[PDB]
Amino acid sequence: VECFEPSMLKKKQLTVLDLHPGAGKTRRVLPEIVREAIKTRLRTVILAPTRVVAAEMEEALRGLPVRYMTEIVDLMCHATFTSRLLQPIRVPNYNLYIMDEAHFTDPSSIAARGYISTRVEMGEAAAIFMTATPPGTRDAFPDSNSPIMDTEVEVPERAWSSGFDWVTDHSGKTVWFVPSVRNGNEIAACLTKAGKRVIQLSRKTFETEFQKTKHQEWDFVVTTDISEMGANFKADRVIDSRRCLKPVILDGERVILAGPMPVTHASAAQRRGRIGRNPNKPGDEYLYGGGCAETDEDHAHWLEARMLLDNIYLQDGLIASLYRPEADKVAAIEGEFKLRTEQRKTFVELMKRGDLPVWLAYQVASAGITYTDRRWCFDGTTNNTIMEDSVPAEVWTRHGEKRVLKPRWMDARVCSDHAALKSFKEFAAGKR
Ligand SMILES: [K+]
Ligand SMILES: [K+]
Repeated sequence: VECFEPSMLKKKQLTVLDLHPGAGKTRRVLPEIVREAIKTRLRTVILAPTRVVAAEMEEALRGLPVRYMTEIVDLMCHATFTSRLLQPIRVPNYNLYIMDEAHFTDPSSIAARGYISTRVEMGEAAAIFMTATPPGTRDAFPDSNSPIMDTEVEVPERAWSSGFDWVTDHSGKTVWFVPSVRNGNEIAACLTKAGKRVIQLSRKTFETEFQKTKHQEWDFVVTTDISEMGANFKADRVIDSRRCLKPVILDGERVILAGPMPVTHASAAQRRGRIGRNPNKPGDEYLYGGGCAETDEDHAHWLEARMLLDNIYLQDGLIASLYRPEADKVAAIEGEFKLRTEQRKTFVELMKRGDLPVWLAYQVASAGITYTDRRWCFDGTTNNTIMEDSVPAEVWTRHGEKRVLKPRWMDARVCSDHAALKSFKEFAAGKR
């Protein structure tokens, strides 16, 4: 459905509001849902994908009794909701759950959808999932406010000299999606040397660098998938490699960052969605480098979502299932990741304070290791040695001895970039 009506708020209803990019999902639909929830005294939670998007929502709901957190309407990020479900905090049994960008495949988002849909199925609440690409659908070219010219081309993924003149010959403004900051740096450097003005966006530099797009005379924005949500540009072109790095669990033993491999239809729709937004500016184009793949069962996030869900309580003995259209994404035995009370607290602390990936936290917690015991960071097999500048990374441990970083369980997400590695060295040293 692409239109909200009051009947959608009755218990037992789960509605997916297909709102194409630029439809006014935040500014138009949401306040109408919220005012009807407030009017009828439904205890409601609104779930935003990011803190950036949550701020936009606060603005669109100015004046309404809404309590933002990290009143009878609460607003929080998908991750905050799921984390609160895992903590001792007593989370209200909301009558209504509103999830924005409900296609988001972060483990906490997947788990939240499973918890919510289960509560609806149990007859305890209603839910509204808002997204341009409903889970279970595979249309990379949804509707837009203005027609988009879609052209498949050879998109460069490394610095280039010759060819790809269509890239530089463009006099408009382009948003370019790349799989990593590294890949972006090379592409930006190449573009800067060709005389173009480039601003690079990434999770850690967004808040500060996004501002520059609003006033500077930029030609290109080289960004990672963080611009898939909560980022509006005044652009007429999107270049999309249609690739990303995905964490994959190899032989239930380690997590690698595989790829770059094809993105999903929903990611491709969101990227394309950055353009075709302005009726008064037709002619926007989306230039893409390959096909999409629905086969993302190798993505670790699905299993990670199950690990989280198995540790969220609903009713004595009951284990929440994943949202039905996503349930087949994971091969797992129900409740197999349910941890007893103490190991569960360790798991939670490892993800929250420790900031470890869900899969890694689970391995450490299930082995009976306590939060602050970091010996496991140094006693793995030789092939788990972590490198810094292609040489073994080393850390001064809490007792002053310099040890080689060699964790018992290897998860590539802890050393994928300099910031991640720096953070994991701090963890190994007991500084967190
Ligand atoms: K809780
Ligand atoms: K479910």
